[PDB]
Amino acid sequence: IEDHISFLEKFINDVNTLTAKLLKDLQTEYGISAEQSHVLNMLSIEALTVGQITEKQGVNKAAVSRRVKKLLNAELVKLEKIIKLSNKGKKYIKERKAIMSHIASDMTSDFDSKEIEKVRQVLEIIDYRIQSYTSKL
Amino acid sequence: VRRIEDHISFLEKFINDVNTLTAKLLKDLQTEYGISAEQSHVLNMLSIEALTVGQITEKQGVNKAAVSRRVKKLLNAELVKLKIIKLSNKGKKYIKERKAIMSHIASDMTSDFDSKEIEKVRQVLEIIDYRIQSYTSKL
Ligand SMILES: O=C(O)c1ccccc1O
Ligand SMILES: O=C(O)c1ccccc1O
Ligand SMILES: O=C(O)c1ccccc1O
Ligand SMILES: O=C(O)c1ccccc1O
Ligand SMILES: O=C(O)c1ccccc1O
Ligand SMILES: O=C(O)c1ccccc1O
Ligand SMILES: O=C(O)c1ccccc1O
Ligand SMILES: O=C(O)c1ccccc1O
Ligand SMILES: C[As](C)(=O)[O-]
Repeated sequence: IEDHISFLEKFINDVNTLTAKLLKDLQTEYGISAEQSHVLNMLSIEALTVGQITEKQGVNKAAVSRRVKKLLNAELVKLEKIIKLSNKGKKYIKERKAIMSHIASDMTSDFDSKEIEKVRQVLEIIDYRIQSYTSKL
Repeated sequence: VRRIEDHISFLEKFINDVNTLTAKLLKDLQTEYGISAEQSHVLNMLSIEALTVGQITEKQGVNKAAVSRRVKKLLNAELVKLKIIKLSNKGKKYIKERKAIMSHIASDMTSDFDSKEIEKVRQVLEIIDYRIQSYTSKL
């Protein structure tokens, strides 16, 4: 019970740690931090307002506005307030994906996609539930 | 041809949501112990196995200025007993409470799944974690 949660946390830190490493060059080449990168990542799924990003990240709305403002000054993001990636933000995400995809696909090339979709399903239901507790108090 | 990007995205959205929920569930407790979430993360590490500033900076990742300064503020708050580094009564107490809360919720969100379903999820995550390590050690 406790070891599962403990495992998930080591798993989360290891994923984040490898990602930070795999993406550091790219981020510096663009002059952005990991948090701005992470917002760029959220926006590649779809355009969002500062409010939705706040909800997703869980932080203070102004810490998000701060990242977004830096992103606009860097022109990696454009307005209408609906935020969406700009052409520069799009190039960034394509390189981020190219990188992340390369490693992931090599790392999972032997996975049985029939077995895996059952795992994805359990994780989608868990994510659903996570977002709901979050939704409330 | 390349839907892997969608799986990675999901995994990232999932990790993101777990962090968001964890921070919210643990904010009041971290406050009662007069510590922040970043300090909480670090204490979560030492409950695993006692360590030093070398190991910590690596696993942590990019930390080259105020990561050693967060170690300091732990001693002052009496959460790290020392070479080695262990949790103090205060430090172990916090982590115990932290585990309680996390487990209660991890149990509720999971009790209806079948053990077979969960064990297979654990197996996939474990091997991804094994390969991440068997990776984040080469270069
Ligand atoms: O059982 C687990 O360790 C586990 C870990 C992460 C996500 C779902 C899970 O069942
Ligand atoms: O870094 C770890 O080994 C770790 C382990 C469990 C929970 C959080 C963590 O950062
Ligand atoms: O840029 C990201 O989306 C990111 C995610 C996890 C860890 C480090 C990072 O830069
Ligand atoms: O840590 C934050 O305040 C933050 C804010 C926006 C996006 C990613 C983040 O980590
Ligand atoms: O069936 C798979 O592809 C699989 C992959 C990793 C771990 C356990 C598994 O069954
Ligand atoms: O997308 C998946 O099927 C998946 C499965 C296990 C772990 C992370 C994942 O994204
Ligand atoms: O939508 C999110 O909250 C999200 C978070 C992390 C990575 C990709 C994402 O779409
Ligand atoms: O406080 C923690 O140990 C923690 C861990 C993961 C995500 C957010 C957090 O606050
Ligand atoms: C941590 As930043 C450079 O996105 O304000």
